[PDB]
Amino acid sequence: KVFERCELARTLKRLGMDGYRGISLANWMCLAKWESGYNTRATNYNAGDRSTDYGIFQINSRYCANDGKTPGAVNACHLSCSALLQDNIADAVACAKRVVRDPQGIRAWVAWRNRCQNRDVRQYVQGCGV
Repeated sequence: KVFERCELARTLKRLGMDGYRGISLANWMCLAKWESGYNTRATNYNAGDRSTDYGIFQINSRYCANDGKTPGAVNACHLSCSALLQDNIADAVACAKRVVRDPQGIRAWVAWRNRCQNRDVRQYVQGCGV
């Protein structure tokens, strides 16, 4: 599913993302925009550490597969990785909320640091009535 921008801004608002952990709605929109272009089915393989990023927020398999040995130290999600590719984003959001509490917060995603941080994020929500 590829979300239209306001449709996603309103869905994220309804799910409790606005201000979650002090993270603004415009920041969550900016992230999803750069990470997946608002596509739920987006997947990205990391050759570097033999891991896969799933869905709208490009959440790492560490959180849904949970590497079977030498597990880093993450706030794993209570779902299988496939749950991160479905049309209804609720599972995905619940999982992103887990992720965000990890020691890197939103700085965990590089795309956010490069494309969103200190940048005008307003644009992503303008005229969505959120």
